[PDB]
Amino acid sequence: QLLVPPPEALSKPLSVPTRLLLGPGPSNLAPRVLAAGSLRMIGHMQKEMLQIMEEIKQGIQYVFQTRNPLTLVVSGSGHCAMETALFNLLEPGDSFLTGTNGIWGMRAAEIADRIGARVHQMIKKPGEHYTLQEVEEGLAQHKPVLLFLVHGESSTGVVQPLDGFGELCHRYQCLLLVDSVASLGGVPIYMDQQGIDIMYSSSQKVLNAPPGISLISFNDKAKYKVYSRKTKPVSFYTDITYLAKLWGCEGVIHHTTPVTSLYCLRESLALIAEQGLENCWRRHREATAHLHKHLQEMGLKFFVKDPEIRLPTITTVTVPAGYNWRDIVSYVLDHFSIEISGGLGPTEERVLRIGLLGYNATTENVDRVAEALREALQHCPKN
Amino acid sequence: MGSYQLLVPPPEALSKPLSVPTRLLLGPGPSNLAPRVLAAGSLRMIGHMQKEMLQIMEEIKQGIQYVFQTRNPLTLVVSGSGHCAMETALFNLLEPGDSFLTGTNGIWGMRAAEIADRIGARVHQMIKKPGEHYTLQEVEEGLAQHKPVLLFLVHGESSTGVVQPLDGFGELCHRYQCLLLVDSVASLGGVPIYMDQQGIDIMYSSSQKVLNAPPGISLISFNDKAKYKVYSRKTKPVSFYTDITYLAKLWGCEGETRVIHHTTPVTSLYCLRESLALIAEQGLENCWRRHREATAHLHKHLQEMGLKFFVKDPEIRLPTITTVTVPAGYNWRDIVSYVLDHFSIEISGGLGPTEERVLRIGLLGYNATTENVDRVAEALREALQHCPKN
Ligand SMILES: [Cl-]
Ligand SMILES: [Cl-]
Ligand SMILES: [Mg+2]
Repeated sequence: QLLVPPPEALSKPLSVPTRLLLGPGPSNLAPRVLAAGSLRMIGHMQKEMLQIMEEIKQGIQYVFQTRNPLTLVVSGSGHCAMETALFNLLEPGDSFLTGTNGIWGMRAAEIADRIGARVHQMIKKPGEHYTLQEVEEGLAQHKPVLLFLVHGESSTGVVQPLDGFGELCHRYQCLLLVDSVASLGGVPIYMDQQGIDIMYSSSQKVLNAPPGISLISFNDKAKYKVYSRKTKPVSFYTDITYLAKLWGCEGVIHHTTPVTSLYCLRESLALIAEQGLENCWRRHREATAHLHKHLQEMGLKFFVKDPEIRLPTITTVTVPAGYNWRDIVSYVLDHFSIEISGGLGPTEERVLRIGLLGYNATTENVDRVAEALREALQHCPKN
Repeated sequence: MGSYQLLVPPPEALSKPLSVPTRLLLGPGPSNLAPRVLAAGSLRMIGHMQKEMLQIMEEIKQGIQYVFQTRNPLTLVVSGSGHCAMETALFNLLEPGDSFLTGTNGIWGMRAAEIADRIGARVHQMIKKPGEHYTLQEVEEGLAQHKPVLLFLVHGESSTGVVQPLDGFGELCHRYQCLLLVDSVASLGGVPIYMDQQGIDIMYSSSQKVLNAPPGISLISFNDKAKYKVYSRKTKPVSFYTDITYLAKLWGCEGETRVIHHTTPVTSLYCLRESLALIAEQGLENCWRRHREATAHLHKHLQEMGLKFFVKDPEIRLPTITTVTVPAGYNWRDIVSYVLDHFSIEISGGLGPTEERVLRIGLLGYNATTENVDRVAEALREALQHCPKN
């Protein structure tokens, strides 16, 4: 007799319902990504896997708008690639500065504290962005080696302007690391042209691939910082000197990269390349304008008061006065099979979040969620 | 749409349809997938906090508890493939200055030693030649000498083709106030393991060896003694995202939930759930039997064609990954290429200390069959006939 018996719960067939995911992530998968999902396995070091890896690197270079050879995939979902960036870039005692205008800057600060950096934060209210003047004041005061700036603040629905920030940092002998998890593919970014030194994103937002892999790129200035270190990064597996070899970034090793995740990412990148970035950005702007018109018509208010900093991909809507937000979210799910979310970090209990991400950024999906919200407002209990 | 012109053009290579050839994967991993797991790869997405996902997470925990044979409530999934979960184990278990003991008999012990050095541990290694295992006497002498807080022991040494006996090691460690961490990445599902009954305090494995489950997630479990070491830390572990004191709350491992962001690789979980369902349906005993039978059959073929085992003692030969000494006069790359080119079968060379010294043949779950053994045996006999020899 075995200690632990076969779980009865596993004897039932796996079933996943069909829903429209209009929250902050994960997004619905595009047909090409769906098709990729049941492809057979091949060996990690085989000719065809090496070709798929090179095509993925080219695709990431295209979406990021970078020529950086140190551009690759790391395991992990959401914003966890910040750990890969920080573990490599920061040594104990290094001065680090964050744009803490939501949960992401705060999280970067927490990680940097854990590895022994001297952590400094420019704290702003949720719903605000950073000006060049504010960042220059932070650089002057703290003299950081690295600035962390969030492009798409998915906890607050904020899009951060990127022009001029990289060169401002360079004037202070500081590198610029950008988080574009919630913005990449939906908002204009030109990594090399904007002087961004390190950037990461995820597969599950605009890219419409399954969660679990992240995209990261380091320029040679950033690689120079890593090679100047007194000590090896705390993580062997996310050490850029190991990852670079694995991904053939220096003219290759043994490793277990996630094969099926690579097939899906390859297809997601192919779809963006075929549409072209300009069309992808226009499509998100167009979907968001239509959503913002419906929200205004329903009398719902925006959490972000300045229209110019509203993130096209994820909109923060102030919870309507008198309602329980959980009833609105549950009503939309039960009656329309649409997933929307509440808040995150500083916006917990304060907002609804609606995401219009890649394949889902259509005026048709906007009409579906607008209808669902209208019905929720007339039927959910009010005070 | 923005303030600059696009200067990196779309890659033309991405416009070609994505296809992959049909091959039999008999290397050290990944293995070919069972039809249910393949099918689970194309399932639709759902939200991370939704009722259906929470239920899948619950069934996965139960499934891991079953394959590990543990009642530990702190049993969950972490991101990362291969043996990466050793980082999650070591970042949580070791503080700067902690004495750490490793069974360095292949690449995995060397890897644990490196990671432990990176985090400021006082690292002590019991170095043995590739192809050997640790005796209870050897481990006791290491424990006595170094007084480690943690011993790292590799169950399935996939770089050398060695299976480590586990009976008595946990109990021995506890007499020296030491925790036992076991790596079962290459052995789980194919070799008998009884986590609680063998006194294993921490164990990890991954989903792409015997489990046949993409995309490459890790399974990990900590008992109460291991939890106590983690909560007694004077400093936070280096990773927030793999901090077990936060991940335990997320996964509902203590009754007191706090939805700290962390992660959920959804398609990953679907495939893992199905793989765990297949193993539970078949039963662990039958799974272990299938591996022994397939390996026995492979070993009989190898003996008959004159190939020599890298592991001298037959009882220490890992059923799931067999190491074969490269035969004298041949270029091992020619053998591996011949098997691929003429039979569409993937086998491998060595790893770490067995690089250039061995061939590796894996029989991992779904692929651990008689027909597959017969196929690789024919491919190997023909490679020995037709590859150039000195
Ligand atoms: Cl979907
Ligand atoms: Cl397959
Ligand atoms: Mg409309």
